[PDB]
Amino acid sequence: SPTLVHTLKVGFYFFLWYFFNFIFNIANKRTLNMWKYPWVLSTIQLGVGALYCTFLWVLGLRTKPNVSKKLIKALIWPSLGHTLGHAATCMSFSLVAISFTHVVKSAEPVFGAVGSALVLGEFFHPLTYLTLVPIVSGVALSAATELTFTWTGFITAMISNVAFVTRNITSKFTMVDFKNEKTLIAQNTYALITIISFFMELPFALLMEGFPPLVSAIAGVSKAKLFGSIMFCSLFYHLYNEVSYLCLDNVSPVSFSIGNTIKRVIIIFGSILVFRTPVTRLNFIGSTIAIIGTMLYSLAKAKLP
Amino acid sequence: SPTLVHTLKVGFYFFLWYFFNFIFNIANKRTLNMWKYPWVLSTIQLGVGALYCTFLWVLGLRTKPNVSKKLIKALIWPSLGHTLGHAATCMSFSLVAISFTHVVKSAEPVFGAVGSALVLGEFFHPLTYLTLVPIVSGVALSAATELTFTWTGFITAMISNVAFVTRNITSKFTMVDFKNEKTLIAQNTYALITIISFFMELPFALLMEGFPPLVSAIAGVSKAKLFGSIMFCSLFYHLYNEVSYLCLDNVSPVSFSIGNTIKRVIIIFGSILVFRTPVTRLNFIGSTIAIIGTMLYSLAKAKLP
Ligand SMILES: CCCCCCCC/C=C\CCCCCCCC(=O)OC[C@H](O)CO
Ligand SMILES: CCCCCCCC/C=C\CCCCCCCC(=O)OC[C@H](O)CO
Repeated sequence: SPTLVHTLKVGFYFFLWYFFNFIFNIANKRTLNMWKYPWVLSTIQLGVGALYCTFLWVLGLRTKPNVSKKLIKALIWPSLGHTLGHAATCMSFSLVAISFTHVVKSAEPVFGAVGSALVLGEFFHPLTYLTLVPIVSGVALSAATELTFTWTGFITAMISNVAFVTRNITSKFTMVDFKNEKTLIAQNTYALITIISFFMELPFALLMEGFPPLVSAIAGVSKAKLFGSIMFCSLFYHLYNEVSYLCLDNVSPVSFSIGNTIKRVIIIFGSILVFRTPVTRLNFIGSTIAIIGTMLYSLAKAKLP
Repeated sequence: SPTLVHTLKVGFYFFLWYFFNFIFNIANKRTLNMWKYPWVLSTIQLGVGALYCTFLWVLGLRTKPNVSKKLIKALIWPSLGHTLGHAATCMSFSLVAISFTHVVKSAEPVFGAVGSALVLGEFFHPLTYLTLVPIVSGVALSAATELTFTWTGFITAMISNVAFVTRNITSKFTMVDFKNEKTLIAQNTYALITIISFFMELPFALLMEGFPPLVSAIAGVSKAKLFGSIMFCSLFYHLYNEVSYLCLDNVSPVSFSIGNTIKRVIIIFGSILVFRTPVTRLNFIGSTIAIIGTMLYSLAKAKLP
């Protein structure tokens, strides 16, 4: 029984991750619909999370990390990957239906397995190449039938697969190396990442968008409602990422990506219902085949030498 | 020397393979321009090779093979792969510029390594997945900028990668298992394949297209000139494939496919010049990156366990 309640405790982290992430995705897309500034919005989301984390430390509500030069050095690559994936995915969100962005990002486990096997010196059974056929075909069919398709929206989402996988792998290194450091709990690892990532993205966001005026592109929406929407999705952006690092603490980076693909089925189903996204038969079939393929790919990589 | 004279003789076979195949590709596309019946034309090409081989046997110009029940059984899957790839590529030739057909088929060595590793039980180094990025990106960019792109022309060419790789691997097994059968020289192996393949394709060609009228769609071409064009490309279709089986007899199925990609660079350059194919900057760049990635894939696969 205790082993089962532990898995139920870990599974509950996954639920919270999915639950916060769905609330975030809906509110984030609604923010972008009336305030199309992906660079500044994504930077604000990191800043809100950075501020939230410092207050927890200041108030003594969260253990303060034993910060060292060795730890900051070991978090640069996790923060580089987080910043790039965050800015790329927000750009994708701003250009296409977010259901499509998540279809592209559903192939994350393949990038995760390749990067992890590269680092671990593992080899791939040839049958994993066979499972690439439905993955590549499914994404290609999904993109070719996606009504909101743009090349930049597709490529930024694909780039985020690479950035987040490096983040997850390098973050997993650090969490294992500092496993004895009782103060570096999972939330503190992500807390330091969102602080570093904020200053990493801030100069770029100011360069390409400056200071956008707080004006809704949807007529009739007050500035108070727009500001509230920015803060709301910024809060849940941080909460889902923070809880996800508890999940990352408990699984391998590849299992974390498999957990992300399961998350994305939920986000895709939820977002197309909330936004009444038009979906043709071929688009349904392409996206479903792509996601079946990445699961079969993970199944093949796991069950073969 | 004795190994060197052999590699020079083999190198001369590769030259005839490339030379005959270029003459074939030009004439074949000119015939399809006048007479757009890929099923019947591809079936005729197998039959002319069948007839050419039987005349060599009847006139005592080539040793007759001792055909046995076991040999025929061993040549069914080679003939299935040959028939399918032949009909698929000819269909592709008739729908798009043949330079684009060969760009898609330039990824053949990837299909070759996978199928070869599937049978041999080898595993793939993680770096080979990284080389897939320029391959997928280059083929996608090429397809997205190809003036003559059709989905059918792209898919039939991609399917031919699977069929021909199946043909090469199963043919290589047959040639190895029957190496001690002195009458089964490389040309006799392909001769039997083109006979079986002809009768495999013949019923489908009649069902698909019936008996096409021998009338040129291009003005000023008599029936005799159209007939002569059909025989001409049929002769060099057989000559390039027959000489290619001497190459296959002396190299691995993967090395054969790598030799095919080198051939396709020559065919692409020559066909765009002969046909004055419009090629934009992005299209040349995509096609070059796709073929560069295939050679990098082959390098990573060969240079890493
Ligand atoms: C293992 C990881 C797999 C992930 C890799 C998946 C493979 C994606 C390949 C090609 C998609 C890009 C081609 C896009 C398909 C056609 C869509 C399109 O370009 O449509 C025209 C557009 O509407 C006009 O702007
Ligand atoms: C080993 C790897 C083998 C190579 C794997 C290659 C994967 C390429 C993926 C998709 C190509 C097709 C998608 C791009 C098609 C966009 C062009 C397009 O659809 O344009 C509309 C057309 O003009 C009107 O029919």
